[PDB]
Amino acid sequence: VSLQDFDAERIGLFHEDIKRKFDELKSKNLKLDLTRGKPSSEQLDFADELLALPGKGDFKAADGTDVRNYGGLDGIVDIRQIWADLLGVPVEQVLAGDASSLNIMFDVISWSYIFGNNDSVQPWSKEETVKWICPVPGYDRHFSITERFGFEMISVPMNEDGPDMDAVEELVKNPQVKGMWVVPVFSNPTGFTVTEDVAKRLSAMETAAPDFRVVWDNAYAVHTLTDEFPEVIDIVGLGEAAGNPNRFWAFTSTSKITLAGAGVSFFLTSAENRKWYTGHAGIRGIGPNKVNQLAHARYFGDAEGVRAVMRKHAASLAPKFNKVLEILDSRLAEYGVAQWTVPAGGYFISLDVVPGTASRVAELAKEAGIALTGAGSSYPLRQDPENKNLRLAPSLPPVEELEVAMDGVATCVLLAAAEHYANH
Amino acid sequence: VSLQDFDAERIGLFHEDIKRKFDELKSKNLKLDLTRGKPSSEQLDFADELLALPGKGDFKAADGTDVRNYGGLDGIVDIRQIWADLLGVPVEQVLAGDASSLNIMFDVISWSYIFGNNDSVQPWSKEETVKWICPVPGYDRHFSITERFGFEMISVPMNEDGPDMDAVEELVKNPQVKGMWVVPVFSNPTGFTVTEDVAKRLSAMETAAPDFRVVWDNAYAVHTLTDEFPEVIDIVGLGEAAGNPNRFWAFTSTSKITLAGAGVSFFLTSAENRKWYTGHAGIRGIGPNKVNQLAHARYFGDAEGVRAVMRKHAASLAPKFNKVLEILDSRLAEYGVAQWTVPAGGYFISLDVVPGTASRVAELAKEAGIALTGAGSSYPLRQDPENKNLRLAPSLPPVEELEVAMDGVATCVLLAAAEHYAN
Ligand SMILES: Cc1ncc(COP(=O)(O)O)c(CN[C@@H](CCC(=O)O)C(=O)O)c1O
Ligand SMILES: Cc1ncc(COP(=O)(O)O)c(CN)c1O
Ligand SMILES: O=C(O)CCC(=O)C(=O)O
Repeated sequence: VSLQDFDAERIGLFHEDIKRKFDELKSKNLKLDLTRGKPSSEQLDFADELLALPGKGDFKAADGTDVRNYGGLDGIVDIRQIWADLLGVPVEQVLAGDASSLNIMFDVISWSYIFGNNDSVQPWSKEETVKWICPVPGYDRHFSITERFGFEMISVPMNEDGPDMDAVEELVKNPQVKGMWVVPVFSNPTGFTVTEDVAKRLSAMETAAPDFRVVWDNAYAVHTLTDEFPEVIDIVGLGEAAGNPNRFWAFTSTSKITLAGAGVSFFLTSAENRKWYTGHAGIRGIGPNKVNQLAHARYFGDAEGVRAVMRKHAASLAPKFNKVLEILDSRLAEYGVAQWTVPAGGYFISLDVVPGTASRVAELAKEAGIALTGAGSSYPLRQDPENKNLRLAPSLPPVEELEVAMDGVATCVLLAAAEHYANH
Repeated sequence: VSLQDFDAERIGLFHEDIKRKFDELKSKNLKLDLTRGKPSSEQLDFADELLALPGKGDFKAADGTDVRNYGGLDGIVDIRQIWADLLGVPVEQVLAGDASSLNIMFDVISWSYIFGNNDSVQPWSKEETVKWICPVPGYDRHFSITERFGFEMISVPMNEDGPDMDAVEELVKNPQVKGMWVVPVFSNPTGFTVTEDVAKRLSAMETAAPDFRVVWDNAYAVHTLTDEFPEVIDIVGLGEAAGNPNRFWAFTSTSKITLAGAGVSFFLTSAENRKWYTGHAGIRGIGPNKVNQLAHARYFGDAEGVRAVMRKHAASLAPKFNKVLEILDSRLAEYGVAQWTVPAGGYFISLDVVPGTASRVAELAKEAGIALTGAGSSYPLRQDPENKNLRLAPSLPPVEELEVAMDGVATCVLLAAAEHYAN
């Protein structure tokens, strides 16, 4: 019997039962935080050597470029080739920038707004209405960019195999629709991964805008919790094979590989998109930081060296995800109140509670000293129309803290659920 | 006697002889380049240690920030404080970014275009026309930004004490005029420096646009050729004192101090302007590279450490400028065909040849295997109305290459001048 099927008296009694547990939780005086989607100090210690790279006297890229001096908008060959080898794409596809792929995403959108992109009839700023497809739950920092530009964000469901392509294929037939966000591997926060079939559909679909763009933000391209590395779909190639070569603006970075905020970002896109991008980037400045790129190339040495680092991250993160999953199972399984993802990579667990109660869960957790990301944080304009979803970030705290925190979260889920069904 | 005073016969003899020298110059099959203000490899060697910084286990800013992890839009206190001490301004003024100050200049203009700035009634995108004041000769990369945005660029002279303030103060009465570029110390390329009097005028002037900005791009703030450091006007403080606190967007960087393209940039501006900037920069991302900032703070230690580095730069650069000047003096002075700047600092010499002949000089030089910046490159849209100015960049080549290259340039100046007078 799930809580929702409890009779009026049994849910009342269940409410009194669980409230006693919530009282016990508050008497612990906790100060715990499950909101930080960032690496732990242990993980950051793995790249300690990179703080001393590339090192005295070592300042030449593989083509002879003196990385210490001005020039070159594309990034250095050394790091571009490593990433090409890692991702299994031609090196010509890869541009290496500064430490933020979000910076590049914002820029390409900004420039499409000001100038148009290379396929634009006119700049997006001339449009009365720009719409933008948002698979949900999704990444708040993506949705913030499109909200700051005033684009009308239209949500679609992020499914186990990727965005709902029936919904996307329909929405792109509207010429107001200029692009979409996706995190295609271990998606933030669902953990879901775009299948080959879904990528093919994104690559082959017809769009009403001539200048429509998919942001394929492959932020977790190698970020497994297991021994297996996920498939890297060559999405730019698929777009090329389908006759839509310019469709995909693809990104990734080293921010959760080396140093979070001081890594290297990558922008993978078609020949014509790269010329457009570097033509605008060359007015914005002289080019990206080559020294940090050489440092990175030296640290990894080759693509296998990147995978070796990713196995260390996996070994550090796995027990944290396992604790969270173990607690959710032991406390909530019998009650039918919640569903949670079981991800095999990435940085998050996505928790759906009773619809109408997510904001109350986070409020109760706060009263109990446990910080949860707010209700709607994974939705455009922070509006989850079912008030059900919560994002859990296991990476930073030690396992002992995750145990305590999640035990409390689970009590909060139950109490909120008991309040909700008792109020019917 | 100047070349213009030679009679037909004498200028014909001079022309044949300089033409022969030019032919002899081309026969050398040179491949030399005076176009880019890049530090030499000798200069870059000075920061060899920075390639190993901040070093293993050293990753906390002075306020405890772990520089290896996300967050913080302002840059770390360690580097901000050193720059504040260096420039003699309150640390609160200083924001520290990534490796390019141009990126930030681009960004603040693009955001003013898109969103408006904090003093704007509406985005500049909604204006029929945006005008922008450009002191000349000036910096090509500044002008390129405002060209790319469609802004109509209005030239004013860059004089020895700064921009022509009689002209600026008149132009700013037009509300279409939204801002201005300046390089205020050892200016690119004139070497000229804004005086306190001119700075005060810029701070007090009345503008018709409510959201007018001066870009005060102090790229050469400490970049002495003589070991005497120039005055650092606290320009943000002067705008605040005049009652126009938001007027100045000030910049500098370490690109010609440490590593060119892998240094640290700074943005100095008012409290309201910083809040506006970081508001937008926080949507563009999570914030700048804190590790490189700590590396820089470790490398310099303090303001005196920055000044020690600058003295090393001066020792490397000054004989290159001196050689250029010696060649200009010995080849050109007697002929009255050219004028050039004699800078106390910065990265360039500004050369004015016979009006109507600069593009010819650059074409002759290119035929001879010597790359010069094109005619008009220090002017908006590359339009020098007198076709007289050329910029020379002594920093990159060794003195031996400078000597060969500049002897060649002088022969080009003289041939172009001889052709002009003979026609
Ligand atoms: C006035 C000025 N401001 C900024 C810069 C560069 O600032 P950064 O963006 O912080 O590095 C400069 C320098 N210009 C040189 C660069 C050489 C190159 O080949 O790229 C030039 O173009 O010659 C100046 O002058
Ligand atoms: C999907 C996604 N994309 C981009 C980023 C940030 O990338 P960067 O640090 O290179 O800006 C993050 C950080 N969590 C993320 O989850
Ligand atoms: O920790 C931060 O400042 C934001 C990090 C973030 O967006 C993420 O890693 O998902």
